Amino acid sequence: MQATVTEIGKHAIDDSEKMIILFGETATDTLKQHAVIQSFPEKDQVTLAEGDHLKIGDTNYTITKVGSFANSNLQSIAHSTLIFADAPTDEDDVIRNGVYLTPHQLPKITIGTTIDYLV
Amino acid sequence: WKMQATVTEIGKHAIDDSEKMIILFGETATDTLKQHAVIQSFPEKDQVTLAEGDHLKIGDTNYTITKVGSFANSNLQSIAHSTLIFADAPTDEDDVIRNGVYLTPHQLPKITIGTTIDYLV
Repeated sequence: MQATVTEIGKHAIDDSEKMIILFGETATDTLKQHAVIQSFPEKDQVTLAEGDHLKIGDTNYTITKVGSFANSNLQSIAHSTLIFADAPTDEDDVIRNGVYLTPHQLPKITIGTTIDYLV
Repeated sequence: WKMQATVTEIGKHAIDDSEKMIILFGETATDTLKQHAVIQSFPEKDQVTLAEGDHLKIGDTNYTITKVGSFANSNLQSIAHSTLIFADAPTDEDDVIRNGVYLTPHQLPKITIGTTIDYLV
């Protein structure tokens, strides 16, 4: 299933912050300034697991870890936290709806950018 | 039915009496989003369906719901996220906040760590 970026908050993408928050449109305005907004029609069909892949625009990433709330949050309301780094060694520090990716190069996103959830 | 939630955190930019509005969010929120919201542990969020006439008892203050955005219930059920709005709802529907829950009286509630939010449907 493929999702489409419709909005990008001014504080949503910063390379030094190897993290990008995804949200659906109905998320409060204040929050959307810190995230990339996606329209993900087939969202209820996705079940991410380590090994899967996310193609954001032109870069293909490999999911190395998934927080216990990543699948629930994404399937239900299209919300998630993309983390372009290695999962923490301490399980308690793992971001609940985190979807840890590799490579760590930050994606190139603009309005219209597509996110393919290749399970 | 009464479903109870409990406040576990309050972001430094979560409550401002000059903007009659309070963003609620569940436990899956990350730090960048926490600064803007009141974090709630809502064990039965999956069961919540609010409608006009229902109430929200926030701490020592009871509020009646005057309008619910078309996505408030799904945002609550999924991430316990919602925009509590202490002001009349706009007359123009296209202007209604999708995840908003409009409340009256328009006085902000007193919220601290431990405060409960009773959803009375």
